[PDB]
Amino acid sequence: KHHHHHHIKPGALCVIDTPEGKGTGFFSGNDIVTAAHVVGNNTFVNVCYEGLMYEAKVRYMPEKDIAFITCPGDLHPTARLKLSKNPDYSCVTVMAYVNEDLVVSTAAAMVYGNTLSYAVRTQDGMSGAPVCDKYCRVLAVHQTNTGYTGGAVIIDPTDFHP
Amino acid sequence: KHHHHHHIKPGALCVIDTPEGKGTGFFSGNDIVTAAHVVGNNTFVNVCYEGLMYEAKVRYMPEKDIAFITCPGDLHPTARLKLSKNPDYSCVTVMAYVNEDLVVSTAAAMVYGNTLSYAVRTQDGMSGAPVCDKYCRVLAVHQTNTGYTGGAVIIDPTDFHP
Amino acid sequence: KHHHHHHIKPGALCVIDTPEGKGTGFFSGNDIVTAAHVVGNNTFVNVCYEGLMYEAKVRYMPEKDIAFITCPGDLHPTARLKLSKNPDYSCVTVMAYVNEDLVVSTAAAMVYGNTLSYAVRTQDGMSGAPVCDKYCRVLAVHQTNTGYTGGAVIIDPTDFHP
Amino acid sequence: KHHHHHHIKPGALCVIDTPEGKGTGFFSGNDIVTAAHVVGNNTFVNVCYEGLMYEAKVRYMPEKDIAFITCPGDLHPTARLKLSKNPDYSCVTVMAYVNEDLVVSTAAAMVYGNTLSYAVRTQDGMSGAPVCDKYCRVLAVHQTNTGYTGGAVIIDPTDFHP
Amino acid sequence: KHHHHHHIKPGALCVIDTPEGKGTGFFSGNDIVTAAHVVGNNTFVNVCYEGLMYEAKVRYMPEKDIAFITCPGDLHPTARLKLSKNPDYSCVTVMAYVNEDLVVSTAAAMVYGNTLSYAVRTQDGMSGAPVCDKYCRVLAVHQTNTGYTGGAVIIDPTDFHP
Amino acid sequence: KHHHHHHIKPGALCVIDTPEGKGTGFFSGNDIVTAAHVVGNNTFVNVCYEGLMYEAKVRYMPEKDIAFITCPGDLHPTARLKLSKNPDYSCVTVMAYVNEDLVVSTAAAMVYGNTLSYAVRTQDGMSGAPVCDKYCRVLAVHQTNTGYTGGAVIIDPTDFHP
Ligand SMILES: [Cl-]
Ligand SMILES: [Cl-]
Ligand SMILES: [Cl-]
Ligand SMILES: [Cl-]
Ligand SMILES: [Cl-]
Ligand SMILES: [Cl-]
Ligand SMILES: [Cl-]
Ligand SMILES: [Cl-]
Ligand SMILES: [Cl-]
Ligand SMILES: [Cl-]
Ligand SMILES: [Cl-]
Ligand SMILES: [Cl-]
Ligand SMILES: [Cl-]
Ligand SMILES: [Cl-]
Ligand SMILES: [Cl-]
Ligand SMILES: [Cl-]
Ligand SMILES: [Cl-]
Ligand SMILES: [Cl-]
Ligand SMILES: [Cl-]
Ligand SMILES: [Cl-]
Ligand SMILES: [Cl-]
Ligand SMILES: [Cl-]
Ligand SMILES: [Cl-]
Ligand SMILES: [Cl-]
Ligand SMILES: [Cl-]
Ligand SMILES: [Cl-]
Ligand SMILES: [Cl-]
Ligand SMILES: [Cl-]
Repeated sequence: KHHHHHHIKPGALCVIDTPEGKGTGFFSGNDIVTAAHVVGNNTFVNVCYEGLMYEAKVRYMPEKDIAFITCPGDLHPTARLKLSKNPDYSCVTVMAYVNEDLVVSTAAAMVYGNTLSYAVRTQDGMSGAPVCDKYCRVLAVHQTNTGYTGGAVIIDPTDFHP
Repeated sequence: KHHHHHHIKPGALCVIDTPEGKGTGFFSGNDIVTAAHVVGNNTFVNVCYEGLMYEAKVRYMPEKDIAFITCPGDLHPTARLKLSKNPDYSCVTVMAYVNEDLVVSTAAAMVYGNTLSYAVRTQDGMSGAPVCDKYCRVLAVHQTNTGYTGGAVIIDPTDFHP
Repeated sequence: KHHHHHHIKPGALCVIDTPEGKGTGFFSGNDIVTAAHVVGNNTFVNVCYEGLMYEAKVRYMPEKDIAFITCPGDLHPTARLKLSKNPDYSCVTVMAYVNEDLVVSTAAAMVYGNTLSYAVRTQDGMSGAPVCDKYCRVLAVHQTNTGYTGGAVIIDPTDFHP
Repeated sequence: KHHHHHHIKPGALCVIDTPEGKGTGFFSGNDIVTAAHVVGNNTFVNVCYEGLMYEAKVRYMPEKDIAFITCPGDLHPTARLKLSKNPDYSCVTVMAYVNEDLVVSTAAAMVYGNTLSYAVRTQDGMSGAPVCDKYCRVLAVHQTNTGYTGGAVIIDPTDFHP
Repeated sequence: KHHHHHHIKPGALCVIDTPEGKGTGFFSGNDIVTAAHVVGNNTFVNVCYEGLMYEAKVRYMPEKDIAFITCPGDLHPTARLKLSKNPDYSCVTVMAYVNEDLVVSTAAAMVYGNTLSYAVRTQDGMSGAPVCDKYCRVLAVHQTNTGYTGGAVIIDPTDFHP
Repeated sequence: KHHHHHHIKPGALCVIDTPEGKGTGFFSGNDIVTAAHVVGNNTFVNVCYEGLMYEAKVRYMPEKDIAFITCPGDLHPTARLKLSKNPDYSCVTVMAYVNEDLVVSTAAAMVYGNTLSYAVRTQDGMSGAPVCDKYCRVLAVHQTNTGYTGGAVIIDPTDFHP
């Protein structure tokens, strides 16, 4: 019994940089999406993609611990993540930049209310990482870890706009 | 600075099952390639792909610690890996099945003769895993680890046949 | 004049197996679609794809003689069929499994009410086969033949749910 | 057990027209390939593709019952067939124009020296039709049928030039 | 700074012919789109694509200076253009036929209301040419030139039907 | 009699920057190819791609007026150009950066020994631009324009190495 997942798109990832620290971001629609705490109170953030840094404006901060950043007009990503129409939360693919490295792993996952729990392969920083279904559609945004157990908040289309 | 690698193909992976345990294999040409110790003394091995188990026969065991298995005629993989023409060994993407999970990570790497060394994300079983360049072409086959340092044997087209 | 049709996807086909016999099914959305009489009054059916058998649960049986089956979670089809936006019923592509063989043919067609009619090269059972337009989008689900004339029930996005 | 074949390219087919009759041709490289008897002693043939007729010139008639026609400069086919690297002759996909209609079917096959034999769905002529492996690569050129048994001549890359 | 634009699709272009002259058309959905004045009062126009001429019937003439022609059933284009969801008008890619030849150029554009202004690379007939965003989605339909300054009418999904 | 060309890849273009001025470059294999005079006597040139400038080293200067630059290890282009196997010099596609803009055009071409002549759409510098066949494979490297007449030197696989 193995997790044979599909449409894994590491090119949909970027690195978010702020004075306070760094996180993982991901392209979806016209947005860059990340964890709220990566952005904090900042109105603008630095975005790193394929070795070039951009300045980007924070668009929307809902009540959920997610942040929406307007993708810079000159940043043309090779891949973007779509949301799931028929979400199966039973297994996931997690993609992240951890320090200098890409880290991708599959895991089985469990739901608690608005939250998802799953195993991760590093204890280092994964904040903002997209948690995708077996078909590569984003289900959730990685928030935190306790040891090798990860936790994410579920995202849905209604989160994008007030 | 981050390792933003390309043409990462987890669909080119399979699991090799023997009475001694399990390893990772990968599709290349008409073969399934793995580490010699994954095959052991089993002329016939089990191959698991997309949830279906196949019996497959070892084709060739060169001097290098690598094994070539004939891909079953009814096994139609969605992806295969090609070897590099102009190999850059400075950085790598390693893709493996670790227990039930896909684990993919990038790393800086170093060459010591026929051996490639690189940081790994698990101490667990990565035997047979393809070690690819930044463009997703196979450079080497993962053999062993000492802690979080992995070691692989470099592969070239002349290794495929006697 | 020849029917030069496009986007023909045999990977979107599977075989449905019941105690009463076999038929063709096709992947569309998160469903496997077939003719109602292939399923009958069975609540569960067997689905065969790329050499693996799965048990699958019948989801929905509308007034039309079409059956919707929930695609098993572990079955990841390489292709799915989409419905036509602006249907041209003047000609078709029919794809089916007949015993061990894939069979694809084009034909002139005529629509009348909810039935689509077209010549079939063979009198073999094609129950549940997708009947596609010239661009590979599904127009109808093949029902029966009399004897060299096929009959299919036209399919609509509203047919998927009550 | 079913023949679940891949990379089936009906857009790689055309129709060859002569005073003596019509046949199937297929694009490979810069050529259109057909059976030697579809061309006969003609130096120029008519080629029909996507509704447009072209005049084309016969390039090469080797000893094998196969004919090579230079593809007209203004005919830009949407698909071409490649030859097999590691040819499996045990099963096939046959693609043909039969009158106005595309006909595609799979079958088990067997080699007899230079000849490949296989079941055909129709007793209608399919002269010049490509006989492909399970991966859509061309193995042979259909020559004749006797009842429901088709016969083809195996093709080499060496057959393309003297 | 350079305009590095994407998804440029010349196969989505055709040439429209009337007794009064010629213009550029483009495929979108089931239609061919062009400038209203290319069509004029004609109910049928001639369409040229990949070397074959077709007769095509004008479908709908909205208040905007845009013409919608029903794509001939036997005309199967290799590419079609989609409209943008969140249109960025700041830079464009213009694709047209000028006499026998394809001409593609980028420009910065100004929005204004229902009209779009940009630099063009020729003073010749570009009437009906698609004006695309940096991602190859149609924003507008080219109308006229005053020197090397082009003007276009913005296209909207609601323009397709009354 | 329009030119309907294919596989146009503007993503395979870059800009070469030197103290003496600028040119167009194109990705092929592991190289960036341009006109010899773009590079001149420089050992290192600057390369601009998707908004990021890199330093690159000149690999090889053959007797032909063509220059080979090693692609920077951190520059990962989205497209590369291949050479043609059966070169048709009758017509071409020329792709270039002209100041800030991308310019793409087709034209009939004229052969004089190892050189090619064709119409171009600008009088501004295009030095180093790829001259492609109707299928988007590179035939020649653009050298200079005199007025709206472009001149290029034909390239073959042996030019890449001494
Ligand atoms: Cl498995
Ligand atoms: Cl899975
Ligand atoms: Cl950063
Ligand atoms: Cl699951
Ligand atoms: Cl970075
Ligand atoms: Cl990198
Ligand atoms: Cl297993
Ligand atoms: Cl590196
Ligand atoms: Cl025809
Ligand atoms: Cl047709
Ligand atoms: Cl398919
Ligand atoms: Cl079955
Ligand atoms: Cl029709
Ligand atoms: Cl089966
Ligand atoms: Cl098979
Ligand atoms: Cl095709
Ligand atoms: Cl014909
Ligand atoms: Cl077989
Ligand atoms: Cl630039
Ligand atoms: Cl841009
Ligand atoms: Cl195109
Ligand atoms: Cl014309
Ligand atoms: Cl812009
Ligand atoms: Cl034309
Ligand atoms: Cl042409
Ligand atoms: Cl491109
Ligand atoms: Cl620059
Ligand atoms: Cl030409």
